[PDB]
Amino acid sequence: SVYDAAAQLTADVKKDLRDSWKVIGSDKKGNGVALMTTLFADNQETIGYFKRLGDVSQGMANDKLRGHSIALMYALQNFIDQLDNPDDLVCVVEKFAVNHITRKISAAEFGKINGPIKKVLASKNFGDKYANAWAKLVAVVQAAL
Amino acid sequence: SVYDAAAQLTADVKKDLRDSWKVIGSDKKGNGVALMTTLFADNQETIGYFKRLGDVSQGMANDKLRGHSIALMYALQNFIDQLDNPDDLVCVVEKFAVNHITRKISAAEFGKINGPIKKVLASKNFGDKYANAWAKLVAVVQAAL
Ligand code: HEM
Ligand code: HEM
Repeated sequence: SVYDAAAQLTADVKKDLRDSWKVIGSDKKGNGVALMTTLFADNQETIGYFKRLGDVSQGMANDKLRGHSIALMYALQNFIDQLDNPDDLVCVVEKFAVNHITRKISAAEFGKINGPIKKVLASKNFGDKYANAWAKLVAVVQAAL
Repeated sequence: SVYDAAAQLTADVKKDLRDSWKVIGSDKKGNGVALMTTLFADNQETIGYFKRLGDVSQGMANDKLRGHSIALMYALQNFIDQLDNPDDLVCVVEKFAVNHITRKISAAEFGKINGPIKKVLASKNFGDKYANAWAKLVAVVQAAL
């Protein structure tokens, strides 16, 4: 199932992913927090999964939120680095899904991160073309949930 | 405390961590697996914590082990990248510790990784100087467990 989803990651998709990541991944703390705060602003219900982070309204200033946001970006860094070898991408994605499955995060719920990604990309001037590429990567993870 | 341990990362310690990581971090899949296989060989008692990975002796051929090993290297990548800002290093370390605390991994248990790191470092021509530098980094995580 995950292998099949990985099949949608074509040469053009992987190229747009790497190109956009070169910019987005250059400021992990800044963009990581931007992603999380956008998620919470657009889909307030998702906050229920993050009680441990405390007062998420503090954004960057919240050490726990900042710490989680940075770690999140290194997962994406991992995914991007494994794009040229489906076997490694798959094992890394499945490894990654384990904890989210335990937290009872469904594929539909996980898909809520697409809006935030689209907006973060746009803030850096990466249009719909890139947004669609990232939706495909997220789709690989969704297949593992 | 983790704050006091983080202050032990002096200028030269940070430099030796970077110089050595530049090499070790070049092959995350290869060195990550070697790191885990060495841990399981020198400390068989830790294998119990990794029941989910299945047959750990298969090494590289074990998809779950390969996935975990890669993820492990990106956590180290994360730590290395945060060396410039103590505040960020701390929040990333505490975030990382959460899951290990949940699995009941004590500071003494975590410290067993020092052996494997020293051996991998040595296999790449990095001696005691570097192994001790990494022990310092590991000690930051230990202070958070
Ligand atoms: C591309 C998007 C995402 C990435 C790359 C990502 C990455 C991560 C990473 C690396 C961790 C830390 C390791 C772990 O405990 O598994 C984590 C933890 C977590 N993730 Fe995800 N995640 C994403 C989206 C989501 C979404 C959409 C939700 C919620 C609806 C979610 C909920 C959680 C929770 C609850 C934790 C634990 C937070 C804490 O208490 O520190 N994740 N995620
Ligand atoms: C250089 C030291 C280490 C690093 C950087 C590291 C890194 C990681 C990472 C990134 C994960 C995946 C995210 C998560 O679930 O928290 C993890 C999982 C885990 N770690 Fe650590 N770890 C280290 C040492 C250890 C040691 C020494 C033990 C136990 C003796 C341990 C036990 C575990 C276990 C049981 C898991 C879950 C494995 C699975 O079910 O896939 N870790 N670790």
